Amino acid sequence: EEQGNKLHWAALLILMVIIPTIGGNTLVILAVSLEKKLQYATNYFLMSLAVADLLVGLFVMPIALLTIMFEAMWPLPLVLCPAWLFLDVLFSTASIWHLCAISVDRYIAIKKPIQANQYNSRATAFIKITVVWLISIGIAIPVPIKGIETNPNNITCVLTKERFGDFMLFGSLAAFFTPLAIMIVTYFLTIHALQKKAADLEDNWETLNDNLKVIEKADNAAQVKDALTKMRAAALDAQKKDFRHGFDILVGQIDDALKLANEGKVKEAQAAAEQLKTTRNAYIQKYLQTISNEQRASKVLGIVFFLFLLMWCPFFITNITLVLCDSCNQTTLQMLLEIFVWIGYVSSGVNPLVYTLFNKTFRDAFGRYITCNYR
Ligand SMILES: CN1C[C@H](C(=O)N[C@]2(C)O[C@@]3(O)[C@@H]4CCCN4C(=O)[C@H](Cc4ccccc4)N3C2=O)C=C2c3cccc4[nH]cc(c34)C[C@H]21
Ligand SMILES: CC(C)CCC[C@@H](C)[C@H]1CC[C@H]2[C@@H]3CC=C4C[C@@H](O)CC[C@]4(C)[C@H]3CC[C@]12C
Ligand SMILES: CCCCCCCC/C=C\CCCCCCCC(=O)O
Ligand SMILES: *C(=O)CCCCCCCCCCCCCCC
Repeated sequence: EEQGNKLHWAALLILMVIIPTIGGNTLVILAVSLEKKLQYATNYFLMSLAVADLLVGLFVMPIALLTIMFEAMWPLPLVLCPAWLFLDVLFSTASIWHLCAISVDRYIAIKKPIQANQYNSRATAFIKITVVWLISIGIAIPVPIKGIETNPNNITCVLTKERFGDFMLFGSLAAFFTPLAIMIVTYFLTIHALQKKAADLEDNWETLNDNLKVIEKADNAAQVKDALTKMRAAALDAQKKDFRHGFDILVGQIDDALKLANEGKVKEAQAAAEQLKTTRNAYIQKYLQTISNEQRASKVLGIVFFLFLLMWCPFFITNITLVLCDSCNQTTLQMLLEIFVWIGYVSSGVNPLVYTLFNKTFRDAFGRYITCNYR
């Protein structure tokens, strides 16, 4: 039997996988480099991810077409065979752990809204980036250390089940199933943190509005004195420079209205509280817009990161199946793995572009670069 010719697959993968990978990732790299409105610590996570995915498109994917266009034999020098396999595992592991790091960072941005400093966040982002790259080297390093065996002076550039079986098993657990478990946990932690944030907002909004109704109905000075002291210790619950002054206005306004209540002026205190209703609306509507934006961004990150992990699932499941199952047809599972490697390349390839397309400023940058603007 003869398989035939598979050049049509090679041409299809250049147009629909390699070109979009190199194209989409350079656009993300250009946006973070040229647009000053995007030069923030959180986007350096995206740039590193885009660099890793761009390096797959230029150095891993074109070398991966050779097995499709030619035979099983390696045409390039012997030294470049473990080097290509190493870069393949390195850059593909980096793209999975970057999303894991972006997810944990985004959860921290919700759980810890304050304590954010521009200079300190840059250092913190670079530290987390470095850790992700060191994690990726550690998972990819067993390939060149173990090496690939050759009488013939030519080798077949593929990891065998006899030599790399355990690497394929524990490498998959470390590169995919460990960041997947972390991302599942952070998903439910983010769902809990966003509900708690909303529940505390209503808790303070109700306490503010209910004590204000006591003042508008008050007849004596004692009714105002007690209802205003409750708002004094509850004003710091919604706030904690912008938050330090945010509470300071209302805390000062309550103290000024309590001064009138101490004096005995009931009408003057009631007037100060009704003029305070326009001040509480300005902070409630602002904090209500912040939670809606956090929830919208988390829903976007969720679907995009889930579709990424879903496209890597066929490769890592079949991988473990070929290793653990001995009764399974090895020929059919190898044929499926060849397709699943390419579905994974698509997944990492278009991953940063798809995500950044939901940010209007990033989407506006891409629209300028496709017509070669660069401002
Ligand atoms: C996409 N990339 C592909 C790359 C790879 O398989 N490259 C070869 C060259 O292609 C195969 O898939 C081919 C396709 C046809 C049959 N093949 C095999 O049988 C064996 C896999 C295998 C070996 C032993 C036992 C079971 C399966 N292949 C190979 O060695 C390694 C990866 C990887 C392995 C382990 C951890 C990882 N993290 C990230 C990654 C990764 C990135 C990830
Ligand atoms: C046949 C294969 C090997 C070559 C494929 C050519 C690739 C590298 C080409 C084809 C179209 C190209 C893109 C066309 C448009 C732009 C907009 C420009 O502002 C920045 C670069 C960018 C994003 C290009 C980068 C390189 C690109 C992806
Ligand atoms: C998707 C059906 C193609 C499978 C036909 C079998 C031929 C095997 C030869 C090369 C495998 C490359 C095909 C992988 C393309 C899928 C990637 C994608 O989703 O864009
Ligand atoms: C600036 O105005 C943007 C650049 C415009 C696009 C240039 C087109 C380059 C063509 C190269 C594609 C080669 C691969 C073909 C597919 C098989």
